[PDB]
Amino acid sequence: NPFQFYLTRVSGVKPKYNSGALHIKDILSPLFGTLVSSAQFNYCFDVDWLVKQYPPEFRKKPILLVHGDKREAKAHLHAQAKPYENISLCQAKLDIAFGTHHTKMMLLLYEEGLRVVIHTSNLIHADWHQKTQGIWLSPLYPRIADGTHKSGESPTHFKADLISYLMAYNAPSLKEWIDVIHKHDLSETNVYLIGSTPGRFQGSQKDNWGHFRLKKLLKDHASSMPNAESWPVVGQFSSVGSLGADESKWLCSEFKESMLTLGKESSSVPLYLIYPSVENVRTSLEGYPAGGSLPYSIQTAEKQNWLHSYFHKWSAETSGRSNAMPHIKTYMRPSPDFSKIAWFLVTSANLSKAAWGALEKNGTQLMIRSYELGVLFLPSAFGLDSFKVKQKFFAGPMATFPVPYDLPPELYGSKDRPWIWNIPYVKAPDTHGNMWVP
Ligand SMILES: O=C(O)c1ccc([N+](=O)[O-])cc1C(=O)O
Repeated sequence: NPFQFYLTRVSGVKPKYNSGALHIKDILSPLFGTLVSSAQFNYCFDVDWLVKQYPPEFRKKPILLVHGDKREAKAHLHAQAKPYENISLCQAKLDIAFGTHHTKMMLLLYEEGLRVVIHTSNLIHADWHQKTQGIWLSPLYPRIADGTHKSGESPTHFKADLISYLMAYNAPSLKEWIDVIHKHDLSETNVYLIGSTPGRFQGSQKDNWGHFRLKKLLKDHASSMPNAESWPVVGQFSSVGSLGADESKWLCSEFKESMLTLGKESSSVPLYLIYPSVENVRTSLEGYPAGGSLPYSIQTAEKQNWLHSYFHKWSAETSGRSNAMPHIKTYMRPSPDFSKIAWFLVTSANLSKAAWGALEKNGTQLMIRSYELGVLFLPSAFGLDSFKVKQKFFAGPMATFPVPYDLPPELYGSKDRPWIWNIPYVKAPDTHGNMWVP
């Protein structure tokens, strides 16, 4: 396969559904490279657990933790890391209210080169145990010879775009990593970077981030087909923000509009949203505790009951993962019969204005609260018009894309409800025999 898109290992599925999955120990293994230094971008960290995931021989190599925590949370993280002398920390600035450092990324510097990992898991045991999570693995990027002058740039501009993302932090520890990236050849990269950084962007910067970045890429590097109006949009996520009092406020006016873009020319496109039902969570491998990682508060939900008619159940027979709750986030554009897709995105971004950006100032400014990162698979970047959808995620012509959940998505039944994490469920017990009492 040319895509290098993986799922994390799930404890409790049959071995056939973990063959070709990756655990964090696999990613950090010496087989992937001889580790010199690493940066771990994330939201939540268990530092004791994280160090144990590195190979023993690599556990004293420098690690930088890039986080967004403030005040007591920030103190707690420093306390976790203090026992480890080789760990430095970078507090990503969050100057807009209610922003989060949500990006999940590893920069792995080897003796042999550099690798970039953009994924969806927090660095805690439970996120890698029984959840559906996504991983993109860069190629091993070789160093550019000292004295040689070449861009090391890819047809997708990934090297410049990654550096731009890191420059947005304005952080001394990340300039080090920028200089490391400058020294390596990333020309083999066949994915496009889609990042979110906090700020208010107008003019030339509008297209740099969030859903305008996606729109810009789809305009420039995808083609519109006949009956494009019949190609649905699919969004799949583990958290929902406040989207407004009806669909015209954000969901179908700027989010959907960015996502239905194809080609340079100038809606009844179906929109499927996939988000675990209460029954999905109750009968999951983890039981109700899985809902601790599906943050949708009752306060927000009751303001937007209109949204839930878009919701479809989590189902992933194709990867044996129907009972492994999703913490991966994906967005894609399938054909009307779901046999092809025009593109696929894996990202940290949930269904949230904070993550994707919201237009301000009479449509001239895109305001983003958070750090997010994902990678976009476009057929043009692989010499293709479209991707065939892989029949079974773990089965076997290598140019079909491994969609990790079932298509078509199944609408909620009349008695289903979206998982809402801060109300009780005491009607029926979960797979461990427990109720949920927030
Ligand atoms: O696990 C995370 O990284 C995470 C952190 C915060 C929020 N949030 O803001 O509600 C959502 C998530 C999520 O990805 O589900």
